[PDB]
Amino acid sequence: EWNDMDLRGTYNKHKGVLIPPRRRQLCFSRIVRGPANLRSLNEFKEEILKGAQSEGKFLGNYYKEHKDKEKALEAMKNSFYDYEDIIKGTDMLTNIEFKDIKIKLDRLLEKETNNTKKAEDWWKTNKKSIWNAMLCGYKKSGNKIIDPSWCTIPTTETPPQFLRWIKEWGTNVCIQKQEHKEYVKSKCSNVTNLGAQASESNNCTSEIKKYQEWSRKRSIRWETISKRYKKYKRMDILKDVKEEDNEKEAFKQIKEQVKIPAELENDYICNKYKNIHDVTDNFVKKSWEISNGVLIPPRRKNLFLYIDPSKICEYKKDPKLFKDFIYWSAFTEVERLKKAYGGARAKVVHAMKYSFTDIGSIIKGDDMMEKNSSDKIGKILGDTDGQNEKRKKWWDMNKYHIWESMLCGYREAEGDTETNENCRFPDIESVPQFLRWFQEWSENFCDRRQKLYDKLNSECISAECTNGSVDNSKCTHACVNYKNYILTKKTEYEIQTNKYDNEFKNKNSNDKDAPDYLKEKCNDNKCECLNK
Repeated sequence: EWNDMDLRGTYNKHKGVLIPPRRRQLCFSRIVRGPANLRSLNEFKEEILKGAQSEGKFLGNYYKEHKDKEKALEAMKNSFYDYEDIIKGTDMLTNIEFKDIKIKLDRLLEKETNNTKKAEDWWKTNKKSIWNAMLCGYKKSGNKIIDPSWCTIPTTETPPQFLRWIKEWGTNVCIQKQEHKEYVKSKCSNVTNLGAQASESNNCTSEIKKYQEWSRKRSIRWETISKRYKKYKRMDILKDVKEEDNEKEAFKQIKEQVKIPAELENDYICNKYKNIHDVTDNFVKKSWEISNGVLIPPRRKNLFLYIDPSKICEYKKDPKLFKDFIYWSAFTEVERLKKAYGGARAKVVHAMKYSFTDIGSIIKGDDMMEKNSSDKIGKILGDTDGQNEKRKKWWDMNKYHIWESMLCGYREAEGDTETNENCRFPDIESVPQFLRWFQEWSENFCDRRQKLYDKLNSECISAECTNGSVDNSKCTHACVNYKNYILTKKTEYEIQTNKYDNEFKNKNSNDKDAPDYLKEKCNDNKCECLNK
């Protein structure tokens, strides 16, 4: 069982270090001490080799318990990586006098004040010695890396000091968390299939509650583990005076798979942007021109997608680079989309939200306004009209990565601005595909609608007109905006009339009526300007 309280009491130094659940049971063959006064130099070298020899015998039988290859390799690397840190470190650990007494005996026996450094060579006199001993035996006893007429793994280079402990700590938490995720997926996997009642779900609900309490205990001490970790990175000691998930909430909270039966009754993430290091046309303030009666989408007319036919063969030869190139295409947006819009928070945030939904629509493979892009996509993948779950989830993870990338850039721009915008993605962007059609149509109505009444004050209604022809023209040329808005309303009526022709009323005409669809779609009085 988890001996956290017992470990804290026995350790007595108040550092929240908890061993994994598997690191409490071992073959009870080690004795506190063997011979009392039988002391000889080379013999106790063999004794620590015997310890290494003992380290060759627990994991030999323990390997058969976890027959999984990935789990076996993880456990074996952890076993042969943890123990060498204490012996190789030659520093203070959670041990009373075991290394201290032997080092005392070493400096007392060999020579005075001139053998400690050579004692370090003792480790390199025996760290490689243990590896060569196992090479003599056959490979049947222990599976290794498959080689021609040979089965061994390459020697692992010793990590630098202060880096080994975090690697041992890091691999420990990952294995435990993946084991418990495997347990939570194994238990209560299917609930909606004849399990809507609370009878059979009780055990898995209790398991989820226990796991949540686990995460609550694990969240608190990690910062304390980070607390001593931050204070132990002292550099330049000689001084005058001593001195995939989104955030941590994913770790504390449970995975969304339990959300179905859950119905009510320091900056390393941004550094990847550095790792992805290594065009403007002014299409937002342009003058709208009528051409063939079809409005040109400003968001889609200047799509940043240029496919080079010279590297089509590399799409079949080395796709793996091109995938990163696809990520580099996202990098184009993080060097193009952010700078183009402006500085106003709300308009810019809705701007790139609409840009991302438009590019996702373009890469949904359902709209066929472009021929070359559709043909190239069919050649590369041969997708279907709308049956692309993998492509949809791919766009979803690109959207999540681009949103996480935008957060660091906007946050880094200012130093004291308040984060009014939500760090995570609101559910409003998760609306269905005809809902995002409705969003695109609705976003162009009440903005300039509200702007229209603002222009009334700026007009010259106070000044009067008399004597036939007007005396001023600057206050009368602005009246063409009403006719332009009427033309926009007419083209929106034409497009919506065309919208009915898409389905043709074969089946599933509409989820609900449009008069209530427009008003109930908004949340907490958000449709005030929409057809008011």
